[PDB]
Amino acid sequence: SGFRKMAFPSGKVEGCMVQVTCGTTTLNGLWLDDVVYCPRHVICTSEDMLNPNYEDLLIRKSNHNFLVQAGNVQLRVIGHSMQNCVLKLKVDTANPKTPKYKFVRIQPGQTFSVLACYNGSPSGVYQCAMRHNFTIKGSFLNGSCGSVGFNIDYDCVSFCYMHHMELPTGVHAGTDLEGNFYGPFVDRQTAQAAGTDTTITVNVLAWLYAAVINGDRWFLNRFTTTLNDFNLVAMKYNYEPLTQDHVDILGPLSAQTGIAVLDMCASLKELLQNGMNGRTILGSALLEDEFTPFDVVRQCS
Amino acid sequence: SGFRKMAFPSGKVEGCMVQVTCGTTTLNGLWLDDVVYCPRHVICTSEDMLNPNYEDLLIRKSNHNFLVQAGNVQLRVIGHSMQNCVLKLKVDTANPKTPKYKFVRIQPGQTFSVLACYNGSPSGVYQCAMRHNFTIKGSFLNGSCGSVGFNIDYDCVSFCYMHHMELPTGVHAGTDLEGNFYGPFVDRQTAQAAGTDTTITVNVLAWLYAAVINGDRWFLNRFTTTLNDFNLVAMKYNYEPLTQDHVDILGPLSAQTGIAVLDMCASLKELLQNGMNGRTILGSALLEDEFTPFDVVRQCS
Ligand SMILES: *C(=N)c1nn(-c2ccc(C(F)(F)F)cc2)c(=O)n(CCc2ccccn2)c1=O
Ligand SMILES: *C(=N)c1nn(-c2ccc(C(F)(F)F)cc2)c(=O)n(CCc2ccccn2)c1=O
Repeated sequence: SGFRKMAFPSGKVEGCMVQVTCGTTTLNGLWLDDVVYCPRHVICTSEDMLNPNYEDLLIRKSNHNFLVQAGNVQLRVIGHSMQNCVLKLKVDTANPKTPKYKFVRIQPGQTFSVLACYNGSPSGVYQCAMRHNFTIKGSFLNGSCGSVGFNIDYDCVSFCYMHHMELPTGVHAGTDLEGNFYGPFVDRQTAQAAGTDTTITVNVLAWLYAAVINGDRWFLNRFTTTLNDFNLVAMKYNYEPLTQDHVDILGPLSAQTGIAVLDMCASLKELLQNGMNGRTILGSALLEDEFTPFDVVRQCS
Repeated sequence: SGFRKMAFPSGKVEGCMVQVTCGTTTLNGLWLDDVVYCPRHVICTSEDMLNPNYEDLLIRKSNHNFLVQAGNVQLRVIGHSMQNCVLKLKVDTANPKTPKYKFVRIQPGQTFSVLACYNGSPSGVYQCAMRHNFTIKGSFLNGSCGSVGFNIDYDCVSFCYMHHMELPTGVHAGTDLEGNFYGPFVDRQTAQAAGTDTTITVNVLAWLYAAVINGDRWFLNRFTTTLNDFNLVAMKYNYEPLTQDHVDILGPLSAQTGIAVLDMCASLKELLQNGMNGRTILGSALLEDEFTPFDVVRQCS
């Protein structure tokens, strides 16, 4: 068959997406059991966004100030709390549709699905990847804050991402479900320096592996290369350096294709040095680093 | 914010995805109300796949031969029927989770979401587009037949696509929910000629429009061009010819950007003639034709 960027199915998460409004500000929350998780900066007014004192602002806000609507269902707040950058608004009504869920902090390179919501209603779903500058590139208009990113292995939903802010650079930053930001970012309207963005080399190999499986074998060179010397090429082109754990996770892909991992590193060396000269892999003229090895096997088998 | 290929949320469709097995063959069905829709060729054995006589095979098969499982729920068949290339297996249990749905036949160029299922369980969701050879490029492994494509405007699910077969060419063909194939294809294991695949010019303009909105304005040339003479460029490069209906549907995008439609056709003329010379729009070194004008506005506003 074929290879496309595929999101996990979204239903288990849609019935967790509520509407959260404090004062004049409206953003999405995540209602799991009897707690509704949402970004802190819901309690900010425009004036406080340079550097708000969140503690002080929360002191002022009231449980009745916190307004939770699950669609046309109307939830009522019985507690409030600040875990790092998130608020936990305890409620009376527990969710009948709470899935088996875990809170997980993802590592750079990992991919997840994003359910983009506005005003508590889901609008669309798309696959993102966490990057080595701990930023994500996604679609987030005004009001999309609170939208969550998640993986579904087996029956379990593993929430890893709550969106908070767009950066002046156009990329997006956010936190895990315990409220800590990925990367150095803070929930202030400050200029914040994202760092250099290094391509997930193990992902690009896995994509190329998914190409040989799906009928694209032009890049396959008769050559080979060494891990140390591939990485010299890698650092030149700002590619994350390959390790043996990387080689090992590609093992299952190595076997089915019967193309050794170092052989593919050599095909990737020429593609970096000689570019593409006008051909395409899997329908792209760019090297693609947002498919993990896991993403490929799940799609290609 | 940003621009990504976004699928519609999938929950309303997941709870319609059942398991359908006839004889030794297992594929997915779509259970709406008291009818479970699935591809005909479920009733084929390997020997009959050159050119099966479907009528005759259905005569032989029995209601009890038709086995429907909604996850661990067990549905029981009380009728059977052949509408073109689909079977309608009436059942006793109506779906408690049937959404407000319509059956629609899409026109070439239109985009929809695909819920990829195996054995009745959804695995992933991704955006496809119907193309002018009436084929789709997607991810469809063995057992994915019966997976459906759909749009969700408002609260209504508009099913347009049931997958049936992969072609020897690697692309995918299927039917509407009334069973008629898009394009000239038949449910036979024959070599079948897909035709020439023309790029949806109105989609590529809409994508470029979505780029100016999202901070990519390098392609914007100070030039202009004529509809007749742009189309001369279009036919050279095998691009679907632009009409005034096309220009009109881009009106809302023309206004917000303040870039006339013919100006963008001129930027597209140079990109076709001079290529990209190594730059990228929206993260791609290819011209993208699987965003309708509707897809762009829904994402960019
Ligand atoms: C997402 N829902 C959203 N988030 N912010 C926002 C608020 C505060 C911070 C802080 F700096 F404190 F971290 C970061 C990001 C928004 O400002 N907006 C814009 C709301 C809006 C309303 C009307 C017109 C324009 N914009 C958000 O949507
Ligand atoms: C999808 N579920 C699927 N469909 N076909 C298939 C069957 C019949 C036709 C016809 F020509 F009649 F139109 C087209 C397509 C499949 O053949 N398979 C393969 C099943 C399989 C099982 C074990 C090992 C390999 N393949 C499908 O999966």
